[PDB]
Amino acid sequence: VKKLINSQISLLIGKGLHEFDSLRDPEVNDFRTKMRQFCEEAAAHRQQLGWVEWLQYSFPLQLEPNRALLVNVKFEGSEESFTFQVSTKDMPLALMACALRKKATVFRQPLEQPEEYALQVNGRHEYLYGNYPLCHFQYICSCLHSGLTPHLTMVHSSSILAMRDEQSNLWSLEQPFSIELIEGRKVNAMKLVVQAGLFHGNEMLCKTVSSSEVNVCSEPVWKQRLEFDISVCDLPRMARLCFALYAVVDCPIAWANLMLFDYKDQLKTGERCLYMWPSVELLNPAGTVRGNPNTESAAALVIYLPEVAPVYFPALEKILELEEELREILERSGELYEHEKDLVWKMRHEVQEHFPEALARLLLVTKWNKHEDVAQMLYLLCSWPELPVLSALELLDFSFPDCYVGSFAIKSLRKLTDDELFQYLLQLVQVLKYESYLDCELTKFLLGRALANRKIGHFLFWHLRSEMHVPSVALRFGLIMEAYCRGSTHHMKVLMKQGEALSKLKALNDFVKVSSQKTTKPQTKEMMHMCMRQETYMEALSHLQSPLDPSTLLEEVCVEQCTFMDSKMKPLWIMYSSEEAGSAGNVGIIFKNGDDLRQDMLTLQMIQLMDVLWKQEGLDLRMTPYGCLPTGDRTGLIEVVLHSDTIANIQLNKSNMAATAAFNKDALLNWLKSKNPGEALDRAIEEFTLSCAGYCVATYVLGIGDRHSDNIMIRESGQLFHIDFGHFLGNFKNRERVPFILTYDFVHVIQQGKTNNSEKFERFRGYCERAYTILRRHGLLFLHLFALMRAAGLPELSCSKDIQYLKDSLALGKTEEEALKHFRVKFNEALRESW
Ligand SMILES: Cc1ccccc1-n1c(Cn2nc(-c3cc(O)cc(F)c3)c3c(N)ncnc32)nc2cccc(C)c2c1=O
Repeated sequence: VKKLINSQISLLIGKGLHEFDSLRDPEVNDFRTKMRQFCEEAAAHRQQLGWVEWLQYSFPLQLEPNRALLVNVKFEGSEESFTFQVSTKDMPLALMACALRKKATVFRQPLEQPEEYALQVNGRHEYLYGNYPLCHFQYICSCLHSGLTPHLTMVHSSSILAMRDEQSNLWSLEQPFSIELIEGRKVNAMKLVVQAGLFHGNEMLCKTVSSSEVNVCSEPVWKQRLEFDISVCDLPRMARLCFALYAVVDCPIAWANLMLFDYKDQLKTGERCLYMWPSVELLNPAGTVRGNPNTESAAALVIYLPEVAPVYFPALEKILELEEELREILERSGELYEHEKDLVWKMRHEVQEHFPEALARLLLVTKWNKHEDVAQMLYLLCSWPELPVLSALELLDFSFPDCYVGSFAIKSLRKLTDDELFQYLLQLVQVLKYESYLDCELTKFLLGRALANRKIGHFLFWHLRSEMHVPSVALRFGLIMEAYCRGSTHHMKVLMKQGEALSKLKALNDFVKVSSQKTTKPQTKEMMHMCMRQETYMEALSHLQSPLDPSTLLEEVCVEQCTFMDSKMKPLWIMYSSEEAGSAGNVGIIFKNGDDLRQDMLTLQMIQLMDVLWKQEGLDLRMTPYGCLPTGDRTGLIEVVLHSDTIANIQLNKSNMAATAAFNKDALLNWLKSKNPGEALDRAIEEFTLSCAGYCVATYVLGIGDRHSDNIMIRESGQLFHIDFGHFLGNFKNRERVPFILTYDFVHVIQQGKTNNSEKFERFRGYCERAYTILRRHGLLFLHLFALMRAAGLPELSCSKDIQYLKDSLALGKTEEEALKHFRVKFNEALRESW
């Protein structure tokens, strides 16, 4: 069985486990056994969970960030159902009580405590339970706003337990730090030079030192000493030595980093061969500290670390052993002059005692190239009060490379709710890329959270799996996924089923791409359907959890409704239906291969976050933050928003249609009227107005560009939403400041088809202003999350200029009054542009 599980982990993660063995690497070996133990202990805990706790693990609640309500309720093993009038303020227990009383009357009564049950949403992996009014559950809210009757199933605790059960598994060294540069074996045109620097995060620990110049041969020889302007004793624990090999008459060729201490805190010595990474400001301190795995091809640098005595970084116990104030004035950009730094440092105890949230500022002023100073910082850090989540998120930035700081940040982040963790998971995964060692507090934190919440576990898996084609992270991410699989054998098989479906979709899309070059769309479509109706495809593509949202069940693939877009990357449109789910089982996924989906997903997650922040302040802008999930090399899934069309399509203004128009400016309003006749129209126009305000503000703040009428859609409900986000932060395809945008046809709908309607139009302006002012108040959250996202290496999120864009859009250097005046100037400028 162990062999079997080993082969399925290998297949699931995209890497053979024998490849870990072949490295014969103690660090890999230690990571694997330790994390295996950790994860297996998590599994043992899970299998003995109480039944309600099991539900919290496998089906965590979906909550929103008096009134009449009809609900249909049936019991697990029956077609017989009951429709009940309850209240939106009623709790699940009261509803379950009604169900059990009816069951007792219809089926003659003994009878049975509602406390023995939970309510499943029919045909979904989603459950309603807990002391929450029905209107606090997203599902109930969904139905209320869309009009539908909630359909729920009474599921007994013994049924839940069966699910659980079926799913079981030294200061002494004063001399200058020096190295010997020996030789290389590379390819260029000039002479060669090696630049080397010592870094602690972004900060240089002393000036960089450079090689002598040597002719551009294939196997250069230097045999030279590089001495650095720092004492061996002052090397901080997380010191990085960074190399750049380049040609000079400058032509960059390669780079390589390593830690000066190994994973066991031993100071490194003596000889190393550094397999370099090809060069895409020469030195790359944020780059990985592990060598390039393509040793057959990679340029290589051979160096010598001198045996300076075995020496280890001192233990914490040893480390610990070792007037009326402008303080407050400067202490709220955050960049300071040298004298200001001295004051903060001098006043470090006062920072700790009275301004614990200014830790980052203090950290940025400590001299990391002086061991006494670091000791003095660590001493205060070991007694530092826990910080808020927001503050901890900042402390994960590559600017804070020290391991004790890293560990402090994680400690402060443990109070993250699962909902918050889910909101920030993308960024936390990216931060793994900054880690210096395999076994680290971030990795253990994420694994523990993932093992305790199957939804976290699902998205953690896919975030790691989607990057296995990236050599720099393949090893780390492969190891994390293996350990995770050790912690849930059952979830591994659920994930394999998703991977099988994705393998078939890739093969299907490759066929579609070939066929559509040779024949008409109707013909390729019929060929697609014949391919899908093969038993191997019908089986692989049916009965899985959606990778986009594991609570959505993709049951029967609906072949006749599947198609493809006959342009660009030819993405597939795949429809599903589910008898048990009814209408809500009719769902679609888009499979696209050829584009990197990371930027689309990041934009959508930021829009989701805006929607949550707005809703927390009682503002619902009726947004459509649909799912988007990278799954592989320029491959992933996008959630289909049904009953929606593009503005472009509507504006075609085809004849013989319900929307056909005397003036093109009436096409959209006509379309809305056709979908929302009579009294329904007023609601739809309001839905349009709200969502238009949300998207106007979202795209302005994020600097979203390349917006045509084919990348804005509208739902039949009236909700406008943007799709397919290729460009943001003013980087348009170079760097411009994107203005606020008001489109005339949209203003026309908001004004209910009237030329002048200041009453409706100024309401819309008020929504935009409210939305903008709310985001400003959380400005730091967006700044911190985008800073962490720099780890992803998106070309439109690369540097400080990109993050400056958000500082300017949110006008965070301004007062709230000043920011609004400025926003109004932009809104007004945007208004006159409107024809
Ligand atoms: C549904 C529709 C109406 C008008 C014009 C285009 C489309 N449409 C669209 C428009 N579109 N694009 C997206 C979309 C969004 C993304 O962020 C990324 C992406 F690649 C696609 C989308 C979505 N999520 N939900 C609903 N419609 C969406 N996408 C398709 C993708 C694959 C295959 C097909 C046949 C389509 C497709 O027909």
